Amino acid sequence: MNYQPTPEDRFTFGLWTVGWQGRDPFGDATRRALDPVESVRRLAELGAHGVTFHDDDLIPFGSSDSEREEHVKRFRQALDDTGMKVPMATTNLFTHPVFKDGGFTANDRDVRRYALRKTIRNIDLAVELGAETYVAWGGREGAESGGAKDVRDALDRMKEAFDLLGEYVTSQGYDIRFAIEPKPNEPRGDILLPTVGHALAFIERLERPELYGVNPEVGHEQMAGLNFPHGIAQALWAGKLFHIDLNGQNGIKYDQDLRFGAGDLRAAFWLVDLLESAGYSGPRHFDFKPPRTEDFDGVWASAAGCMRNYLILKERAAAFRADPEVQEALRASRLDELARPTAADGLQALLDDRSAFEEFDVDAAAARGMAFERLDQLAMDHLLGARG
Amino acid sequence: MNYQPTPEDRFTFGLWTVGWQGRDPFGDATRRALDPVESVRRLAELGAHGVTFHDDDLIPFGSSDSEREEHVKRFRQALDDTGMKVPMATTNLFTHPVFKDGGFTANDRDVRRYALRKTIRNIDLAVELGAETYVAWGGREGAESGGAKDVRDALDRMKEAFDLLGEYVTSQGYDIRFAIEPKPNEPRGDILLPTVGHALAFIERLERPELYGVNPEVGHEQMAGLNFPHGIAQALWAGKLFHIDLNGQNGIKYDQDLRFGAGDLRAAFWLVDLLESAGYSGPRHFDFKPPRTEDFDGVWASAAGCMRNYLILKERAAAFRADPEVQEALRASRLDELARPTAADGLQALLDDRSAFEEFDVDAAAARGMAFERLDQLAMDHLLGARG
Amino acid sequence: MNYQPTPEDRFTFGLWTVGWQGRDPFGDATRRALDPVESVRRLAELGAHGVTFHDDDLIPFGSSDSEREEHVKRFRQALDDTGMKVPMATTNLFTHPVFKDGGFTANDRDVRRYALRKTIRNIDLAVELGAETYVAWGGREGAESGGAKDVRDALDRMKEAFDLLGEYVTSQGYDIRFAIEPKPNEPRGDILLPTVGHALAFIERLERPELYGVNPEVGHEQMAGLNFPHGIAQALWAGKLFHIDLNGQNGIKYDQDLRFGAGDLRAAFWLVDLLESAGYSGPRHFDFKPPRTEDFDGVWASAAGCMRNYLILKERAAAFRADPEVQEALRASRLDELARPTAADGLQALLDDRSAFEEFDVDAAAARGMAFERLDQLAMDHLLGARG
Amino acid sequence: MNYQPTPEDRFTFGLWTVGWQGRDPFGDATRRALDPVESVRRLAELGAHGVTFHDDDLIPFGSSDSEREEHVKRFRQALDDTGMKVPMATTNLFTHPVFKDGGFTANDRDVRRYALRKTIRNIDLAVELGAETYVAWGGREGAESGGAKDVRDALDRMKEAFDLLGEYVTSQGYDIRFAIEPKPNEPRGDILLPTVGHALAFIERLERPELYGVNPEVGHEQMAGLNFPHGIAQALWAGKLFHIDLNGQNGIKYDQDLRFGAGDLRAAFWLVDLLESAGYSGPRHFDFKPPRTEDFDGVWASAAGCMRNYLILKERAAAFRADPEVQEALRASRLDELARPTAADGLQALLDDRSAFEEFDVDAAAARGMAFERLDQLAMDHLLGARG
Ligand SMILES: OC[C@@H](O)[C@H](O)[C@@H](O)CO
Ligand SMILES: OC[C@@H](O)[C@H](O)[C@@H](O)CO
Ligand SMILES: OC[C@@H](O)[C@H](O)[C@@H](O)CO
Ligand SMILES: OC[C@@H](O)[C@H](O)[C@@H](O)CO
Ligand SMILES: [Mg+2]
Ligand SMILES: [Mg+2]
Ligand SMILES: [Mg+2]
Ligand SMILES: [Mg+2]
Ligand SMILES: [Mg+2]
Ligand SMILES: [Mg+2]
Ligand SMILES: [Mg+2]
Ligand SMILES: [Mg+2]
Repeated sequence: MNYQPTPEDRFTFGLWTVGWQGRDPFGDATRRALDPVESVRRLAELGAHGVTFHDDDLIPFGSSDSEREEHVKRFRQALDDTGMKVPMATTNLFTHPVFKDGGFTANDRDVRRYALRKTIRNIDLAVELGAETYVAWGGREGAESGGAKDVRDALDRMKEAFDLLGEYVTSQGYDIRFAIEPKPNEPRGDILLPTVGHALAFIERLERPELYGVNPEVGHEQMAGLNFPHGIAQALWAGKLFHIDLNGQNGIKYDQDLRFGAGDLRAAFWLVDLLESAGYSGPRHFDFKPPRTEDFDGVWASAAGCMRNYLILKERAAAFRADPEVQEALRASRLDELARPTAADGLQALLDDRSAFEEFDVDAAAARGMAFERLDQLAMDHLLGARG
Repeated sequence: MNYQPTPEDRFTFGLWTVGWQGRDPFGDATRRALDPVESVRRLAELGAHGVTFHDDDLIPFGSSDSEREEHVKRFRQALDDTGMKVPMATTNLFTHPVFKDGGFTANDRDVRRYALRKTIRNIDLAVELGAETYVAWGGREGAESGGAKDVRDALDRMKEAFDLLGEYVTSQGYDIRFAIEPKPNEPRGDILLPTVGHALAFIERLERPELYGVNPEVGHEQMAGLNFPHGIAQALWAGKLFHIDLNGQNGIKYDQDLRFGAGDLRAAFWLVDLLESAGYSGPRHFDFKPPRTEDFDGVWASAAGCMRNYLILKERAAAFRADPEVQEALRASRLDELARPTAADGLQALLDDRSAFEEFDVDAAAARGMAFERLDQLAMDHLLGARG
Repeated sequence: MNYQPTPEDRFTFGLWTVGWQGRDPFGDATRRALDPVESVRRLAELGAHGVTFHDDDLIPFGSSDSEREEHVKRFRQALDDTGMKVPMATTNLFTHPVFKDGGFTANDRDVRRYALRKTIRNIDLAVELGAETYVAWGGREGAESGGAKDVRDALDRMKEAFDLLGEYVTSQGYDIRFAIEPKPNEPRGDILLPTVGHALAFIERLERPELYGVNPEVGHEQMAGLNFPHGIAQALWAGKLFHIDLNGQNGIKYDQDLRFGAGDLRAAFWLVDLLESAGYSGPRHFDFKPPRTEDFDGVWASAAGCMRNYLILKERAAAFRADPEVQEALRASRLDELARPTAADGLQALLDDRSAFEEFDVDAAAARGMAFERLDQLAMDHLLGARG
Repeated sequence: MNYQPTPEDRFTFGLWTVGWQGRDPFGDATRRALDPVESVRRLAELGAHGVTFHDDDLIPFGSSDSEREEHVKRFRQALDDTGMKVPMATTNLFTHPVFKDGGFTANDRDVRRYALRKTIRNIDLAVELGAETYVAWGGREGAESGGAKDVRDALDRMKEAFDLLGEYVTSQGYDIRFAIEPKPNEPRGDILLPTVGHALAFIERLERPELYGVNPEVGHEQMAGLNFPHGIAQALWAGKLFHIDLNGQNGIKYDQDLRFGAGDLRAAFWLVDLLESAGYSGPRHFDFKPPRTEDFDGVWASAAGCMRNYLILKERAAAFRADPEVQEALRASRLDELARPTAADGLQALLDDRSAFEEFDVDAAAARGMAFERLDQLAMDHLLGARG
């Protein structure tokens, strides 16, 4: 009937999301800045579980150690007052002009050293605040032109950076894991580690791969026209889905950061189905921007709608999977056979099995329908709640 | 002045490329079939090093063991007559209706067993013909709808298939490596292992990863709007570029398979620069389709142009890298600094280095220009041969 | 509760849709051909209003005048037996190799003359069968390369063709209008008149513009990443929406021709809302392809689902527009003000109105929220039937 | 050999291009603001013909009539000192928060009235400064969500606005024409009049269509994956190319505004070929952004490169068209036949011509090759200056 979030639903929001002032490449801010304390409060009242932050969202850049301390304690007090948690944190290595060519892979060596020190400083803070995941979105790592960046050297520098962060964390005894967030472009012409697959592959080259996973974002993979639930299944299959950023995107264009549920709705349905089915237990984090058309009432409406749409899709996906008619259609489409080993009998028995080749009736096989269209219309009926 | 290929340039072509009859989703064949023997001949005269094949290009489907033998010997004779080599081969697991839901990840278990046997049969043949690389393009592995395919189960099946192929090859003592060819879509709505990064990550989960690399294709990565030279640098960095398919593509749309050099020309320039710089020593294979507007004279013209454009770009990229003014611009943009370790002095010295944070002049750093636009115009002048 | 189509709903299907055999650029047919008579029958039983055809779907190419006549009479008999209508027809100017460079804008003048005669022949037939709309999809009008086609000369040839067709129709006294179907690419690299807007503009240059409108297709505009309901509003605004092709498409890639409702579901919702609101009274034609994974049972399931999804969306859009809370949100977002003239008082009164500039409070204006996010979540709740 | 621009080449630049400070959606300004007077100067020294402006680039928003006057006279003095012209001007209706939902089609009626008054004020100024073209880019006219904007009502409002501007200009006796600049998205989710074709069609509905043309932009049409030279040929064919914005774009993604020549290089070649061939005589205006990686030396380098690349492409396109071998290839591909009327003999003679149908040899026609691949490689050789 209705769909109210509880903190048990693990919904979390970045300070920068509801706090986005509405500045875009062609326009000035349309909303005033939000005090972090005020956001914690408002989010708590909406049913959220926690918030996340960039170092610079919380502690304004160039802050004295003194001012730093005051900012953290007011924040901490808001968290104690509301019961809100801080499950993830990250570093802003993209806004300040010093990062115009990147942080960890900037051509200037002194900038790469500064980016590491800025990062290390905020990992200590995140650990204090209790975060369990440290996200890294290398927004400025990339190029607008081919000669500007040797990508093998840049990958060496990127691995060097993450390996040093891993050494730091292990030597401190910290219980925190890293999650690399890929994005194919924007604000660089091309960004390094453009998709979930590139980040997964990169991780396997690190000195301690087990400390690193991915933080995929709905809109990022869709900016490359990729199927996000598929990319998430691959990350789940690799054991690397450490966090996830949820939002909406209408296709291949600039990253819109629409509220979750907006953009590609069927994709959202299949994503919720997979997360709930796979038992994903991390935060459901919304990395989104209330449109600049909105005032603050529209900001909290947008934030509420993220949660609402997740909870509606979860109910429709559970209804779909629990429907006996759907379970029969799944067997009719042979999903059960997909889950069985192709050749548990082993290579030699396969080579020896004439039914697998010499005597296989390929024409009868080809004639069998997969029945996928009836299955997909049942999924559609369930999503629309039209199961007459 | 001019640009004639020699077999030393390692240019190779699939039988299916120049042999494409011009059938597309809206139209009938516009050219008659080509005899493989005739293609070997014509390609040899154009300066090509070798050819490649799908099992079904060479031996028509459903061929008796008898007919099989005759097809192979005529082919072999053409190769002896011309000096042409066969460096790579692959399996057609996409054309026959039995593969409509996939080969290795078809939901029907008996189809997956047949796909493995069909593959194993052609690996023996490729080894006989001397191929060093066996390519696998899983064109039908994927879905048009979310419920049709559990992607974790499909990845299990895909790993199972490649692991069995690796066991086969090792138990036979064969000297051949596999190269997985990613593609994001077409002819399935979404294909599994959609990009070079997804294939790289997948490989690391196989039982013997060292037997497997990638075969990226220019147009495939551009169908996801990705930067192909970047994806190739990542594959080179991982030690996994085992083969490469060259062609041209105009952006995000159906896969056009234009001749190499057509489509995104600057991308082609940066790709040739990287392959020649990195010392890539594999075949330069053209996987392309002469447009259906063409007769056979236009087919060989198209094939010649692939080679011609590679050789022109190689000369311009070598001229660019050898130009002292470009080498100065590279230092001005700090490419040399990119190649130096960020922190060879180690974590503790970095943490102890006040010049990396406490005393770093971020405002002076931010003010330094990267000089990338002057570097890129030198690259452009060289490509256009306008170095006045 | 449930959603059965009646012939009053004006649902129509091309013979080529349910009759698609499953041939794609990488694969053989997976279904046997369908007899047109059988399709008419099956569609009638599903609740369809009528069917459409290319000349070549009905009368196989190169048919004697004799065979032609027999094909038409069996068809006609099926229509009499079922009550099915034929509201639209079109010409196949894309499949035969003679059309490889186009029909009306082929470089060869004799091919352009043949394309006109082939077209004229089928207009007489369509008129006999009672069609009210003749569609023209110039699938082969275009180029893969810049020098192959002078586009100003091609536009001259295209206008020449349509002007001659208009002269023909007027001199025969026929009551039929033409509808130009744009598509941005596929099967040519770029097709002429790539979007609804280009076709609208072209029409205004014809000798009798009033005889011509557009036949936009859902998937075609989405292949250019465009908003289809917006393009349809522009066509409605121009008085030119003469027919519409419905299907589903997942973003910018090859044209998938998914059943209607699949692909971008929210877009489908906003399209149905606009058609029903604007009083569009033409056929709701499905130009789609049952996936090649399917057997014939899946074909009719796919066809039924097209109708079902339209009828479900129509109910949700009517519920949305009839909801008093939505009507209040529309006024809160000032949709009512959008419909009022900006300056009914005229230019001089506007120039004289100090409240429009000298004394306009721009800061108070900027501060007003548009309230669009709350409106969009009401639309979402209605679509999902979650109006608790 | 080398390629120096002269003011006779009609190269022009917006104040906002070289003056872009480097603010993007994720980052702060990296360059200090430029004084307009300084830009005029620097551009003059580079060989530019003139500059253009938004009202707000020249006169800071909220300026007293007094300050206004001083800004204009310093500007005017710079123009007198350098000989620079001001051929085009436009209005900023996108930056100030008051325009967050649009200018001419904002839902708030008072905002639409203010947008017209702001525009009228700057047309008087542009006319004083001698501009011949007034550009209108409706950057904020559009929506992020379907219910936010009734597009038929918005088109009514947009027509109302342009009709009032036309009445104003005619009643003042001003010699100035308007040029509508389409863009498919960014910064709105979808923008109204998304492509050259939609703007062309819209214009035909205005009260005095002859006062309005288009200002297409390279990167804008490529953001929809469209062929820009094709769109320009259609605009030329309609007599509506009144101005053009040149830059570079790498495919379908955020609008990059790269210098001209960057992005799709072959497209740039075919565009220059068409403009020079068609005798386009308007300004060659660069609407581009020097990358934020650059300091001011890189800004002027980027600006110089725009001009340089145009002049190099113009030389290669003229060489291509003047090459007797290319003129023979054009006849071999039947470009000459494309330019001949299909049926100058008229409808009745066509219907009576048995050679056009009854006796047309379709099989011999189909067999003729179009020879486009050889033609395209000649175009490629010329572009690369490899005409051995
Ligand atoms: O595209 C922007 C990215 O989504 C960031 O918001 C990261 O999630 C956090 O730095
Ligand atoms: O898109 C098609 C693929 O490129 C294939 O040609 C593989 O390279 C070989 O099966
Ligand atoms: O993309 C193919 C087109 O949609 C055609 O089906 C036309 O509608 C009819 O020729
Ligand atoms: O995408 C931004 C547009 O190109 C503008 O620069 C217009 O040309 C001028 O307002
Ligand atoms: Mg984002
Ligand atoms: Mg994110
Ligand atoms: Mg391909
Ligand atoms: Mg290939
Ligand atoms: Mg289609
Ligand atoms: Mg259609
Ligand atoms: Mg732009
Ligand atoms: Mg512009």
